[PDB]
Amino acid sequence: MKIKAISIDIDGTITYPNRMIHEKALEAIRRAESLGIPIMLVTGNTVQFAEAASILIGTSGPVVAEDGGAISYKKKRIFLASMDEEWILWNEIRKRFPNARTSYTMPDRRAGLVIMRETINVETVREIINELNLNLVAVDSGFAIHVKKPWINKGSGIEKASEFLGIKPKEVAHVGDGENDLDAFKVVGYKVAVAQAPKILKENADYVTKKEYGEGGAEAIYHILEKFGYL
Amino acid sequence: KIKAISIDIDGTITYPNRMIHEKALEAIRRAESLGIPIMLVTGNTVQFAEAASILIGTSGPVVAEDGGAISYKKKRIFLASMDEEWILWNEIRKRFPNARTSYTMPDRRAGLVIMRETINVETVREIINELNLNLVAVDSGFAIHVKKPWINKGSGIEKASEFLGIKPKEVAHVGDGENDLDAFKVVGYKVAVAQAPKILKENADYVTKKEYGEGGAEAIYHILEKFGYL
Repeated sequence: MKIKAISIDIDGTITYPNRMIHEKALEAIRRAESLGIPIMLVTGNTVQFAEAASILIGTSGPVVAEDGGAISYKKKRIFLASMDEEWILWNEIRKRFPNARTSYTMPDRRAGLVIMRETINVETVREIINELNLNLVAVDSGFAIHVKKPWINKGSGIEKASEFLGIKPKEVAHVGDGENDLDAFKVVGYKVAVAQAPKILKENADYVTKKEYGEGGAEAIYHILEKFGYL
Repeated sequence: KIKAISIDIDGTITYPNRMIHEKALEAIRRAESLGIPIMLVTGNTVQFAEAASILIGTSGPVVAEDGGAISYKKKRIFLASMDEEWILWNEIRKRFPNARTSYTMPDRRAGLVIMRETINVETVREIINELNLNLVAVDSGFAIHVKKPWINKGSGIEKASEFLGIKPKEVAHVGDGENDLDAFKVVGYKVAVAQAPKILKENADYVTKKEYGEGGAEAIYHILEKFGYL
């Protein structure tokens, strides 16, 4: 089919390594929007962070946050999961690993427990999940540990976001930089990975940009616009 | 001498449509590179302010909920809680079924934000007085904020200064509205962007030639220059 929207990660994709917005990605996004191609920001950060990013950058597509657990579009928030077993898990960690900590953003989240990977390894988290017998998965992005329901991921988030836009998920082109972007790659029509992305993501991408980080995100957007006749 | 710069987000470092202005972005990053922390100030949520700090690249504390929330180094401090605000809202919904609150209310803890598109600020004040609640209602032009009378940008900036380890009088503030007078009062240097109301300009040390984001950039460079950082 045809590509009608571009989904793209925030951190490591439209930013500098320190997470601040990269001017080249900012401009590429604004040009894409002006060409009638909505940009859907995707992130493991909170839905509030994602909304702020959309407002400041100027994106018009729904935002997919909490790694696909939360979606916001036109000021309407929709959460694809709620928390319960995550509290059972954390309480056990609290009692057994007094140095373990969760993200300061937990008050804002509703579809995933975020743990500071520097305070406890994901292996230990998974062991407890198995012990208490919980229907949860723990994923280490290398930056933080996300504990969530098995069905929650960037792919399912993008599929739902696509509904709000009125398009098919296969009409979306995704730009990512990490391993969990494989989930998004699975549901979309075109797949792009920025230069510093893991081998596993690159192998599954239709195109790997020459540049990494923000410049890569900009390159990815231009590649998509050009390949699908928008520019 | 000025050691930090506090600056509003909307109307000061953005375009009228709320998008970040590249010139203000460059100026903020230059100030930071030169060793001058930027403290973002806003009536928006603390989460929005934190996001703005990360995306823009500021290192100073952020002052949100119009002074009711401060965040620094991943530590959030709320200077108020809501109680009477909900009593007020309950009465408002009974009398005016079309009045609505901001979708961001679940994120806030120090101020009720009412959609100005749905009810007049004058009406809100009338109800506050009738119920004899200890609250004030301010119209930012974007939304109506109902908060405790002692919560404001100035008191927020003073607290933020404490966390930064500096004195409020070592801060230079850049504002665009009436509510920035509270900030002007506590800081050491005052700047107003071109579209600011007469009341703010008359009390500013410098009024920029440009409006909005371009004005914010001009303000930052004027400050950096005046205090010998350029």
